[PDB]
Amino acid sequence: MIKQAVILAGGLGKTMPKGFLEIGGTAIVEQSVQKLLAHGIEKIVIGTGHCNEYYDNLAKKYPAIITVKNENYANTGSMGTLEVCASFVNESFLLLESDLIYDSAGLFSLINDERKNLILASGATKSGDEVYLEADEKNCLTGLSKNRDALKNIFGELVGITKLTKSTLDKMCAYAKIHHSDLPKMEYEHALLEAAKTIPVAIKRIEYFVWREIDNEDHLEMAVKNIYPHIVENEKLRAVRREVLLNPGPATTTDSVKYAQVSADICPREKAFGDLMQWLCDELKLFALASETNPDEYETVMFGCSGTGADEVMVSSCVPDTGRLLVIDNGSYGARMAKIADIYKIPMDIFKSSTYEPLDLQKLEAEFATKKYTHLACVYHETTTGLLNPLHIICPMAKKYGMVTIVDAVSAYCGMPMDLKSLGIDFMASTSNKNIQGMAGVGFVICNKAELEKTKDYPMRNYYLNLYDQYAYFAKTHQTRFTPPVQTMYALRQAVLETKQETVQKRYERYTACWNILVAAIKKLGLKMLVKEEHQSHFITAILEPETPKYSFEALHDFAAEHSFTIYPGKLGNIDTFRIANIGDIQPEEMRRFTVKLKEYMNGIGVGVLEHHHHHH
Amino acid sequence: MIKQAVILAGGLGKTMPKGFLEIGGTAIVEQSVQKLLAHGIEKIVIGTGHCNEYYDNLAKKYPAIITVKNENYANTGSMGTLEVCASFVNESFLLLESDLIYDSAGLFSLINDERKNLILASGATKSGDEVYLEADEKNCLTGLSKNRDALKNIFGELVGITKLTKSTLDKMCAYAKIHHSDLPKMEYEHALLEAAKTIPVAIKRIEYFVWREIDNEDHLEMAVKNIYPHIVENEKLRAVRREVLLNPGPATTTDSVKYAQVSADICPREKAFGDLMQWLCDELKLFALASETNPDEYETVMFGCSGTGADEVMVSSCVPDTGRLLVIDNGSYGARMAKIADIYKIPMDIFKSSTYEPLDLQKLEAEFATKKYTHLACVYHETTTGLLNPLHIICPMAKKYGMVTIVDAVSAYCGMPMDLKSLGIDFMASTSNKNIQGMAGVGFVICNKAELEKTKDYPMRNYYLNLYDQYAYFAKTHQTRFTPPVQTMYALRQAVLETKQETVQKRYERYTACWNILVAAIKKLGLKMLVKEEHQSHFITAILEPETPKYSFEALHDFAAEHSFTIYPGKLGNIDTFRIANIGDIQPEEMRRFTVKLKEYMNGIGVGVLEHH
Ligand SMILES: [Mg+2]
Ligand SMILES: [Mg+2]
Ligand code: NI
Repeated sequence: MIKQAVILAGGLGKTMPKGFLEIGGTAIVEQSVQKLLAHGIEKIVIGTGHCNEYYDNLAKKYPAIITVKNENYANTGSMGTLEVCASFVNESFLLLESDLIYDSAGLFSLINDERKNLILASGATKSGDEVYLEADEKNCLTGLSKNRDALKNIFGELVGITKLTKSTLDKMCAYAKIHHSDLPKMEYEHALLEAAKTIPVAIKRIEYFVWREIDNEDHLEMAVKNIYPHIVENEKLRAVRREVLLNPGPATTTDSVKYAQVSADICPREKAFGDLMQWLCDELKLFALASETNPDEYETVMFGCSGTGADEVMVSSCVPDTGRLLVIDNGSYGARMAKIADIYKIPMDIFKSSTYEPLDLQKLEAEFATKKYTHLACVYHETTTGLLNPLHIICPMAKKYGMVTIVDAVSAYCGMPMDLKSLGIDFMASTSNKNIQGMAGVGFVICNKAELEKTKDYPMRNYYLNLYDQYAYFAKTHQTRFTPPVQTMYALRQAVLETKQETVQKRYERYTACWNILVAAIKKLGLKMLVKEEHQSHFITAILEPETPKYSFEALHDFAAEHSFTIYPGKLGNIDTFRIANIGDIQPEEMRRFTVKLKEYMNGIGVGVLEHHHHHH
Repeated sequence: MIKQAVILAGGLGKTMPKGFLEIGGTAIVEQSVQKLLAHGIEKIVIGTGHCNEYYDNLAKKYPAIITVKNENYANTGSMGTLEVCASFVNESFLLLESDLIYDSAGLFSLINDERKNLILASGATKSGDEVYLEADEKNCLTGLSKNRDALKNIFGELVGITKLTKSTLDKMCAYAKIHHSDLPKMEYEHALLEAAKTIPVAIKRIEYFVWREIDNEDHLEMAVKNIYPHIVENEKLRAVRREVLLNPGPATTTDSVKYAQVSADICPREKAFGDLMQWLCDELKLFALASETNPDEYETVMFGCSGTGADEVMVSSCVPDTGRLLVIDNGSYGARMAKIADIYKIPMDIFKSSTYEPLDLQKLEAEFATKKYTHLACVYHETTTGLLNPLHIICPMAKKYGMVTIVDAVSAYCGMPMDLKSLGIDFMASTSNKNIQGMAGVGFVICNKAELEKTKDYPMRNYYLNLYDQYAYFAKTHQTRFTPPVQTMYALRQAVLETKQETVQKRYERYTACWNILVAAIKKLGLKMLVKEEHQSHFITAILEPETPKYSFEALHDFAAEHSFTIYPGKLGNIDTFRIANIGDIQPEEMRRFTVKLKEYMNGIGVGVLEHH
């Protein structure tokens, strides 16, 4: 696993950086950034020079980009840009030139090779400036030249994508500093060749690797006609069938998240995996904390689990027999929390309320005021109807009466901004397969650390789902208690990375745009929403089923499915409904195509239309 | 998801079918079979003709193969072989010719394309006799010829791998029947073109797809010299770094199981996924039942869970307050079952015994005879030391005294033949990341159905891990209570398929061969095994650490990891040990390489003979 990458973009061409020449509508260096992020890169250091503003503006779209300018770019070569970048590199890394177009498989190849220092090379490209590599019995670099008559053998041609350790970069930089006066325009290939004399730098030769440098006009124009369609074909060969899921459970994911599950087998006890788990714990909690909130006041505890499993974790680990829990039940998640508390014989009372209209906050405060209750359990967003409870009022108020707050945010977390501190939330549960847009398998609880340890002496009500034992064992040892869903957690790492890329606020805006399109269509058709828009989460909408016998949920479902849309049925006993969610990787235009299909069906069964009769004496 | 495939192998070229020409050491049809299985194919129908005995022998190595002979293969074309096969095809399927070598990505492409009828085509191959396809603006098939003069356009060249619906095959066979007399040597390409006039058959053109048919003498060696290395390069571009894990946890898996996680997003409530889960239950229970025992007497209940989760499911769902549970504890799994029973306040007693020596079966029988206990909970294989408890004696004996049997087989199931009926096991737990060689995430309990049903009215001790609620909800509705680990379960399906390919008996023999290599090396090194060989499972071995201060677990571990081997520490406080497992996709040659590395380290610290002056 490579976490960091360096893009060299100091040198000159146009009135443009060559990385910003556009193919298929997007600048080529931006496509390089996208492929790198797709393979799990966390930090991309771009060494800029001529026309730096372009890269500085591109960095505003990708938080992973750090632009570092080589101010002496006109008097130096690529190694100067590299040394300028090198202070920002902490680990093994990928080194790329900005003018490349390449099959992303190369990345996958370089990352999946054991050899720590590894140059990517191709077969005969019969291009213009070829960089030829000379290799030994162990396919390690022995020579490098742009003239074939200078090398004892020719193993391949330099692509411009190389995997290097921080130590190799240190040697390259030391050799560069020693020669700043004699060789001020040294290329990085030279420094790597010299470093290869004391450090084995292997070459991985992909004979038919598809790639091209876009520096000139010849390669620029031959790439659009021959090389780039080849790259697009190769990359789409790995594309997965896109199903647009309109259910609030596992939704549509990006293919990069899908492939994050594909990784080397690892023993979960190893320090690398414990590091992955610590990283996940640290990163997941920040999606539920404002920047102003100290992340150290909170912890994350993960389980191989569904979201309801994390709810059971909270309910069965946070309420001692000494206390009494008040459970708010205005939906199926709250009812499930009540049932869990009941099964465990937890001292509890239930506050039942409507599934599609807001809670009576004054009756809620009246019940808070009795001071009977030590703990409050409630739900932020009930997917049964899409009602959004005002926990920013409910939970601080419960805090005012001395209660500990336990919250289901399984279908709210990462879909909307949250700050547990100002929200007055001590324990918050969520899962990996909802608005974080990962794969199902990991449930987790973000805890106020003080409230979490006050749990330390509670008698255990269970084993696998006990919050404090799970947290403490990984605090003592760098390991989890039992085997975690390793591949699910790799996928979750990439989902977290892409959440940091998209931002929670802009993810909310995307969900809301899809919701707006759907609601506009619902209004245009005369269909009725159960929850008024003021109180709706923009994540799922419950729609009243038409009373006509011509309507069938199965018919609408199969019709939508024939066009790659998966709609969700209703769950209420009181009211016949169907549900449309818009989370996951759904795009607004996909919601409009579905909306066109929905209008087609509803008109076809007589909704929004006059019923014309054609009989006549 | 494509479950079926047809390979046409009727005509001749030598004294063997062309599919059995060998490149890279393996017959090309065997490579095709392996690539198909790797992509999740469950049934391969091979239409045979000349020298069918070769394919009949190949079917002995691959349970997925059904060989059906075109008895009139000398008087028919490829469509006759197809008609012979067509009665054995029930769903959408892949149609492949036997003399093909191809980039396996094509399979992945055809399976992941939404279009139901789909011809795979390549760019200009510049070979002999090429089949050119003429397509409309949709890229749908309108023409087919080996003369470019006859086609209004040239969209690509037919590869010989096609995805088809059962209805399209019905149309081709109907058109074939009426023309058995005039056109007895009809090719399948012709019947497909005829069906394509009334059914849209799309063409997917991978312009640079690497493939060749091995038909003449020219192409065979043009392929060994140029095409086949290209295919190998392309496929290794997708290869995952192979780490050989010697821990009993998640071990080394096949890349096919890894990539089975990559699938179209699906809502778990959809009927296709409920069918996948029903299939998983039905197939998973068979790995713990002999052929003679009725699978209807048993059920499988799955949870998003580790193995300890399944243990907790069993103990917290199978023992009522009215009864009394005896837990055998000769290892960490038994201690964990005891701890769970205690946390849930189960009326329970502990039978403690040595972690590395066999249970005293007579003292145990004496405790059974007390008639104090309604339930017995025990472990088949303790990875703490590799001790294998004689459950074939213990559990039938417990049944003889009227007890309900609860068994941890987390590290035994699918590593050795098991039959719950003759073993007297009522509830058996296991996981997805051990001997089945899948990915972690799914725990499951195989239950005697009658004993499972007497659980129906026990008060629930929990919710997520309650056995009967989980089972009943999926019995009633075709759905699970909560969101299951969908992708882990696709990986588990592929793992089940590969277990059916290998068979549990031969997997046991593979594990035991690795264990034999390791034990021979241990003996040659003078190291001591804590458990006697007759009570060892053969899946993991606990080895006493050398007394020399030159030894460090840290050093041995880093040295092994430096060569892609992951060794496991010991678990006892009483005796300092390290552990070597040999499960997962481990191959004997990899075990032999590890033994050489182990010898190197151990010699470097002095476990060789000492003779000097
Ligand atoms: Mg350049
Ligand atoms: Mg053929
Ligand atoms: Ni009328």
